Amino acid sequence: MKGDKKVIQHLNKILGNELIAINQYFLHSRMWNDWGLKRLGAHEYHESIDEMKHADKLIERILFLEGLPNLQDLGKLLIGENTQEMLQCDLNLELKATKDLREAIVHCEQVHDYVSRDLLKDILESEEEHIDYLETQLGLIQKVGLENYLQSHMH
Amino acid sequence: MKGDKKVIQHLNKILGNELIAINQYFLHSRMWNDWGLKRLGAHEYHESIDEMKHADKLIERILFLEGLPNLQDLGKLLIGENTQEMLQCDLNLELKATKDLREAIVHCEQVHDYVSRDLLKDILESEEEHIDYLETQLGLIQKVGLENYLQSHMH
Amino acid sequence: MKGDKKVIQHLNKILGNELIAINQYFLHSRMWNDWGLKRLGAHEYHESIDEMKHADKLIERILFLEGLPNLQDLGKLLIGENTQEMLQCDLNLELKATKDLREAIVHCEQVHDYVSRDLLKDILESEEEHIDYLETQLGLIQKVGLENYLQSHMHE
Amino acid sequence: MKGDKKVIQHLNKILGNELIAINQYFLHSRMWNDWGLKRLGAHEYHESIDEMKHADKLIERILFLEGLPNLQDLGKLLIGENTQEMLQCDLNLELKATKDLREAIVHCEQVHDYVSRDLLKDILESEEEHIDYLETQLGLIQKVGLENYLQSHMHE
Amino acid sequence: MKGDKKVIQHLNKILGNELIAINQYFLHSRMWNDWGLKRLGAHEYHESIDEMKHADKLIERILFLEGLPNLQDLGKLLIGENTQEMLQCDLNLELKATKDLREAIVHCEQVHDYVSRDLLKDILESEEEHIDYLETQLGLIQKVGLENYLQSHMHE
Amino acid sequence: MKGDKKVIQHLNKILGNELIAINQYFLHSRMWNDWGLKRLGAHEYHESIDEMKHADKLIERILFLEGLPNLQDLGKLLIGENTQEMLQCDLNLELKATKDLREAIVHCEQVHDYVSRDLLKDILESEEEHIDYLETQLGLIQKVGLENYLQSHMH
Amino acid sequence: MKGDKKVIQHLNKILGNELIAINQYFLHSRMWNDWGLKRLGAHEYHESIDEMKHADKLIERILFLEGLPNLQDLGKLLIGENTQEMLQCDLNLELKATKDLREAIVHCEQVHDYVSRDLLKDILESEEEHIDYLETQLGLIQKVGLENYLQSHMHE
Ligand code: HEM
Ligand code: HEM
Ligand code: HEM
Ligand SMILES: COc1cc(O)ccc1CCCNc1cccc2c1C(=O)NC2=O
Ligand SMILES: COc1cc(O)ccc1CCCNc1cccc2c1C(=O)NC2=O
Ligand SMILES: COc1cc(O)ccc1CCCNc1cccc2c1C(=O)NC2=O
Ligand SMILES: COc1cc(O)ccc1CCCNc1cccc2c1C(=O)NC2=O
Ligand SMILES: COc1cc(O)ccc1CCCNc1cccc2c1C(=O)NC2=O
Ligand SMILES: COc1cc(O)ccc1CCCNc1cccc2c1C(=O)NC2=O
Ligand SMILES: COc1cc(O)ccc1CCCNc1cccc2c1C(=O)NC2=O
Ligand SMILES: [Fe+2]
Ligand SMILES: [Fe+2]
Repeated sequence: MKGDKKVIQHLNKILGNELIAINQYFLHSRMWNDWGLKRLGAHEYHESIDEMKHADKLIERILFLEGLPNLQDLGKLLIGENTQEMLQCDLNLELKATKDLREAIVHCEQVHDYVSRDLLKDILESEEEHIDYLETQLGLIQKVGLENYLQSHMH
Repeated sequence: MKGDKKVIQHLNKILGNELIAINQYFLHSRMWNDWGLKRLGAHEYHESIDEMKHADKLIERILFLEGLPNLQDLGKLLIGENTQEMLQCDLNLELKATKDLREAIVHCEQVHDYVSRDLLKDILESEEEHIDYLETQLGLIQKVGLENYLQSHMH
Repeated sequence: MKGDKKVIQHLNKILGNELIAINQYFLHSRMWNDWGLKRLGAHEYHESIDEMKHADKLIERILFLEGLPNLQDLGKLLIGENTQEMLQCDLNLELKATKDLREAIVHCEQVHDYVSRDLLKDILESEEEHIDYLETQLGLIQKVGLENYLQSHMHE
Repeated sequence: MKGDKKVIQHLNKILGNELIAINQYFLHSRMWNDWGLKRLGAHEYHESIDEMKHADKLIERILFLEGLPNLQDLGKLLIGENTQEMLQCDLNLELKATKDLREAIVHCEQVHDYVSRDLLKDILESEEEHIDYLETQLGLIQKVGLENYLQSHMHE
Repeated sequence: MKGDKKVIQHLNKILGNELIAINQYFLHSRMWNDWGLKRLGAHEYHESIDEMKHADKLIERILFLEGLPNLQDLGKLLIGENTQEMLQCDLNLELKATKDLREAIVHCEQVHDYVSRDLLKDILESEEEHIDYLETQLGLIQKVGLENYLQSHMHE
Repeated sequence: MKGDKKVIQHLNKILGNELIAINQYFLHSRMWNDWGLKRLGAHEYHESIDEMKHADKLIERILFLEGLPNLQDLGKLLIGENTQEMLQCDLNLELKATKDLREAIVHCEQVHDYVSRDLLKDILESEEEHIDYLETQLGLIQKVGLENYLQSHMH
Repeated sequence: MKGDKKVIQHLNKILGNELIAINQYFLHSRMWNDWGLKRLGAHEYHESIDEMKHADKLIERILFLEGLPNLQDLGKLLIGENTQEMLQCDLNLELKATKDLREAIVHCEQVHDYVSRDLLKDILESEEEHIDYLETQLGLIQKVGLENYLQSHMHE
């Protein structure tokens, strides 16, 4: 079914953001595991899987709309050097992603691509859940102190 | 995550309506139970619980958006003194609630808070199902007569 | 069964305290959840549910006694801005509640409404258990430190 | 254990009321069953059984206190001639019974027989629940009409 | 169905005997339990329950025959002051009861109320089984001695 | 929670009575078992356990009320030299215990410590049941004779 | 079986130590529970129970040996005012207890009461396990710090 060219460009932009996130979150996960912070590692792993599932849905939608899904271009990964930076890097990436999601929804609404809008809204709900997790972790580091926060994520 | 100030004000207005509904429905339920109309009492209790769940979701959303959920200001309860009046009081409250939900959704759309809009759309679906229930009960009173209607809600 | 007018007034005062506590505890619960302190959030949630069940019993008793349960007036919520203050706000509310419960029981006894007395005694038992909980949490914060206390309430 | 003479006298007065209630409710039950109002007949049978259980407990307490339980004297049954009157008869009996229970509890408290008071308070709670049932049934007769009310109690 | 007036009068006389027995056996039961003779107390409780079941059936039959079941008049209880006397009291009551049952059956047969006769015969069989139990217990007291007999009824 | 000083003194006096009863019942139990009267031994053992459970509740209440539970002072044990005396010693102890319970309940009521009253009433109900048991055993000894009574408590 | 008089005196001395320990550990348990240190409270409760079981075996042995078990004399409880002091009070008691156990075993061996020796040796094994627990707890406070040690004992 022939989709709106600009819808497909927006979907490819969102996909590009998900592809960055997949890799950034997977590397952060394996860094935490290597450091022995296995609870952070497992949770970041699951965040990476979630972004993989969103990427799948975006790829499927673009193909249905007779576009070419862009898996070739990979933007800049934001990799932290300690737990605090890694969480902040994830959050900065998520805030860019939700800005881009909002602009894409605006355009889907204007051209009546209501199914693409519904998909983007579901993804946005997932990303806002991830923002909530990240903001809460950074707040916990303040409330319990960094040593305790790391301790609580060892096992 | 920093929410739109007026979105938060709208969410607090909806929360205010839910808080009224919780108490109005809880009292109507216990009145109906006291009167021996336990099928009305039990159905109205479930309506109160549903409003409790909507309030919970609004409180959670407001806190995520870095606002203050107002659980202090309670508006006017519409308490009836007989079965038909209590149903009409619930209906009047629900029609006010859905008007407010539509205005809040408009503003959520205008500032691109699509997750808040989706939460409110879900609440609106629940309130319209309650409106359907209430209009149907009021119609049943007309069709089967008040005495039969009450008889059918004793057990 | 028409009850004593002042008994019903006492029951509505107790109910009014329970209504404040429902909302105060529910907001504190959701604040703690928002902050990542989910074990505190869950325990405070269950305190709010407990007060909802007390409010229900009071409403039922007032209706049986042919009075009007007051769900319209809501007194001042005591909302804290950090964990220690939130617990202390809950404790201050509970100490007001148990004083009111004692005065109500005295009056029930005087007018021989022994069933209302028994209901209030059961509610008083629950509120003293909550006071025990709150005083103990406040003591634990002093013994293990706030950072450790909060750490121990991160995961449910 | 040697109980207070006036406590035992109060306990025997409460027992006397329960013995009336047992017989009154059992006959009402079987009248309703004979008339085809089997839901009323079954509910009233369970009220009779409950009064039998209360009488058992009173008998047991009187004997522990070294009194003689009075099962010989039977006061006046209040038997109605139609469903409304039968429910009202039960209610009139319960209102007398709860008055007597309150006076007995007063005296138990004065002479420090706290266990007898506790037993009487538990009975008082059951009797107030019965009064609630009866008042509600009589209100329903007015709200749904006598014909509908009886229709709703034909089948169990 | 309109029953024979004198049949109903006989049925009310049998019902009166059962109402005595219910109360007599229930009190004896609770006396034995208070004294620590719990096997006697339990057996006598089950005798009381059986008389309650017979009274139910008589009440139901009287109402079917369009009579008024008499639950207001209660004859003289025979309460013993020790185990032997209590058993003898039950026996004296049962021998009066079976005499009355026979006279009632005679009249049912004369006026062709065969269903009432059948109900009374079933009750008569239960009462003769009770007489057998009682006579046997009294014989055992003589054969094993009072002290042994009571010893054998301490534990259930 | 700061308790009434005289309530706490009453609670410590009741606790004192329970501590005597724990030890008196436990010794009587083990004496009966040593004599081969194991049904008496077992029943008296369960009486001792019950008093232990009451003592626990009293200790917990005293600490909640910010008092010091007195586990140091132990009053006079009433130990019998035969079964009849042992039962009578238990009964003498229980009759003192229930008198003290009533005086403590009076004071709880006067100072509106309704929860302490409720605890004491529950303990009083248990002690009255123990009195019933003991009075009944002593009556059975007279009805069946000592040799049969003891025989019935061998196995 | 007529036991050695001095064995019985030693058994009564060990019993006296156990009676102190029962009460001291029970009170420490309930203090920790009140303070919200429930893992410590539960563990100390089980220590108190273990001492109850030892006391029972000693009482039973003394009676078999035809002695009088002394449950009247209760020595000085060592009650701490904070966690470190309570642990050290428990340890001081246990060290006195095991010294007395060794002296009692020596005497049992000398008079050939090998079964009493075996009983005391089993108790000594239990008390040495308690000493290991206590010394380890005090060492952990030094290694992880008091605040962390207490944190780790908040939740069962
Ligand atoms: C801020 C206002 C309130 C909120 C946010 C709230 C929230 C809730 C929630 C989330 C539940 C659990 C529902 C479920 O998933 O099963 C609940 C249950 C309940 N609520 Fe409320 N509630 C509020 C006020 C009240 C009031 C005023 C009453 C009664 C006067 C009440 C009575 C109850 C009862 C009886 C239950 C069922 C508890 C049980 O037995 O499990 N609630 N409430
Ligand atoms: C002193 C008077 C009475 C006493 C103490 C008494 C006591 C009791 C008790 C304790 C029960 C058992 C209830 C339970 O735990 O489930 C019972 C059952 C019953 N009683 Fe009575 N009752 C009395 C009078 C009567 C009378 C006058 C009748 C009939 C007219 C009656 C009919 C019954 C019946 C039908 C049952 C149910 C038996 C079953 O389990 O099927 N009772 N009674
Ligand atoms: C002579 C002194 C005591 C002796 C010989 C003794 C003996 C015993 C024994 C044998 C048990 C059962 C243990 C098992 O489960 O196998 C027990 C349980 C118990 N004891 Fe003691 N005890 C004594 C004093 C105390 C005291 C002073 C208290 C409280 C202050 C106490 C509180 C308890 C409790 C709470 C239980 C558990 C009961 C249950 O719920 O099963 N004991 N005791
Ligand atoms: C998937 O598109 C199709 C749909 C069709 O119906 C028929 C053919 C095609 C493939 C056309 C060549 N595609 C390339 C080539 C290089 C890199 C990329 C892609 C791409 O599609 N995404 C990349 O990253
Ligand atoms: C959710 O509040 C917070 C979030 C935070 O992250 C930090 C602090 C606060 C507390 C600030 C005082 N809040 C009050 C005070 C009084 C009444 C109400 C409230 C409210 O929020 N709703 C009411 O009904
Ligand atoms: C005796 O009735 C009245 C006397 C008056 O002077 C004025 C109005 C009424 C009936 C008003 C119906 N009941 C209401 C109404 C609103 C709120 C509540 C209730 C209630 O019962 N609990 C509430 O919170
Ligand atoms: C509880 O009776 C006892 C307890 C004892 O420990 C020793 C003896 C007795 C029986 C004394 C004669 N009792 C009668 C006699 C006739 C009617 C009644 C009663 C009665 O007790 N209630 C009645 O309705
Ligand atoms: C079976 O009664 C009825 C059947 C009907 O179909 C209609 C009406 C009646 C009630 C007439 C008044 N009955 C009383 C009154 C007082 C005492 C007794 C009774 C009684 O019946 N037995 C008593 O001990
Ligand atoms: C529960 O006591 C406390 C509560 C606190 O919050 C803080 C400290 C304490 C310990 C104070 C010393 N207590 C002793 C000393 C010796 C004997 C006894 C006791 C006792 O309490 N009962 C006895 O039998
Ligand atoms: C176990 O005693 C016996 C064994 C028998 O075979 C025969 C009689 C007796 C009782 C002799 C008086 N006993 C008392 C008296 C007071 C305190 C204590 C005791 C005691 O034994 N331990 C105490 O703490
Ligand atoms: Fe109808
Ligand atoms: Fe830590």
